[PDB]
Amino acid sequence: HFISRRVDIGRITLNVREKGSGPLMLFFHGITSNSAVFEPLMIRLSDRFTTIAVDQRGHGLSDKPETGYEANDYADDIAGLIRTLARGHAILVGHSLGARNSVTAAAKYPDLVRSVVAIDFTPYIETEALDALEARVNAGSQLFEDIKAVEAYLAGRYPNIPADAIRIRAESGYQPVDGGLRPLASSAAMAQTARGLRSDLVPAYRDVTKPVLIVRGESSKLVSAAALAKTSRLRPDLPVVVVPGADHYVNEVSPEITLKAITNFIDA
Amino acid sequence: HFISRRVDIGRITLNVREKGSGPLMLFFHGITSNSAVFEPLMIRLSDRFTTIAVDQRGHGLSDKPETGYEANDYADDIAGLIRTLARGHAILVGHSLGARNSVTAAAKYPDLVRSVVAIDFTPYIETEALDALEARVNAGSQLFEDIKAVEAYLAGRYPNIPADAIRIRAESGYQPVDGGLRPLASSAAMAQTARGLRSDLVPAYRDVTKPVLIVRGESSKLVSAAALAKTSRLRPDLPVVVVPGADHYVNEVSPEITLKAITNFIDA
Ligand SMILES: [Cl-]
Ligand SMILES: [Cl-]
Repeated sequence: HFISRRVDIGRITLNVREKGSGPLMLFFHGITSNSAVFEPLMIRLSDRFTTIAVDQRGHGLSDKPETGYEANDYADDIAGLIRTLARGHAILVGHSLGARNSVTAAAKYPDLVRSVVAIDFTPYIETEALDALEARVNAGSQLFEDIKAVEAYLAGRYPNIPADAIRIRAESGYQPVDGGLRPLASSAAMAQTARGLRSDLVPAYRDVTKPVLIVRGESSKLVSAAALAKTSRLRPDLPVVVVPGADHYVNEVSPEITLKAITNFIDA
Repeated sequence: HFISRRVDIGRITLNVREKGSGPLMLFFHGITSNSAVFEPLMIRLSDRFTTIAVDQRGHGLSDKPETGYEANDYADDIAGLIRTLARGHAILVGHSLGARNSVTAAAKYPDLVRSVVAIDFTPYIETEALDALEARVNAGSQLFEDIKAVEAYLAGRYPNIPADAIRIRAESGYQPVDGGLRPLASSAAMAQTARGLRSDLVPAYRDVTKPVLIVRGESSKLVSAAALAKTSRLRPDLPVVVVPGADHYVNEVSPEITLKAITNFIDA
């Protein structure tokens, strides 16, 4: 149902998945992931919005520059893409890396973005949590024998993610290479992106003038309850949603509640 | 520049304050209060919304029937007001009694209401808290020498409410009588309304299908943090806003954060 195409936005070329019609709504995945993880959620909003998932730089079928993996880099990519699509301001739905990127974009390009749904990535994340993300970020950079081996690997790295979601990641983020399957994501891009995630995100949340819904997973190991509390104290006006039973991977682990939270937000 | 008028909705006649143009946005006050407390907030949304604050049954300059002060009665009034106004579904922004009435209405009349901003009134409010409220409301029915005495009394009863807001309550809630001033609100209505606020509100929050923004004051004595925590597990999808340095009287104590929270919600 979704058509894939690489879009030249000038500064770089990105791969995207499109479907539906109506106001623009862009989806941005987390580190090492890719645009496909959002198809289940998009089909649900396609009749009312033009849903487009974006493989961000260094990931999926998008360009993989030698460098430039900081917040600003990803943020400028978003502005470029919104301008290139020229379909009006966009609602940004981002998960982790995507969430950090969307809020940075919204704060720097007020006019290009209508609102943001920041799923599991706020300022104040503790060093230990980022140490963990950084240590296993390229644990996937290896040669898998077949798709079965990819799923085994994924199911083990993301124990709470549903088999269906595991299969989607397995089929979309790994391609047949000499001798087996390998990640589409560039290892150098990941390493640089991971340490870029340590930068101060306070200015971005403090200065964003557009609506931002903060979504946290109850048992998320990336965004702690203490981190969300400080964020809310920084911006008490930003609506908050805490998803029960969900860890860092909110949209994949709790698809229904995630959907309802988004529709409650944009339809109000 | 507000225009006040008594609107006959059939089942009863209510007084309302109107200003601005655009999508309909209705405001509902707390028990013993009246529509005037919202003027400062409405002034801020008049430019793009047709803002209308309502003196609910038994309050202000509205009809004060002898009986009928349960949630259903207050909720059916809201339905009639939206039908009589004939201007499309309305956004419901209610405080305490008003919030309780608004969610109730949303659950019962989904097509008449676009969304709801429920300020400080969730289910699970503990008994002792409802007892204290009831005690204060009934003790409010007394004679005051003059407006100065009224202002002193209200200030002592609501220590955190800013003087300008206290004055508004003093100038709008009373009537000249022999001996000085007395509340406009019907005492019988208040007693009955206070009692009705004890009814189970889980049903309404559980079945409401339209967007609802839950707003709590960090130090509210009516809506405890536990009550909010329980409300969020009942409906984890409903966005939440907790206002630091604000008690039960959120919109009057923290007007800026309140306005901002409202716009982040409806403009998403
Ligand atoms: Cl990430
Ligand atoms: Cl009340």
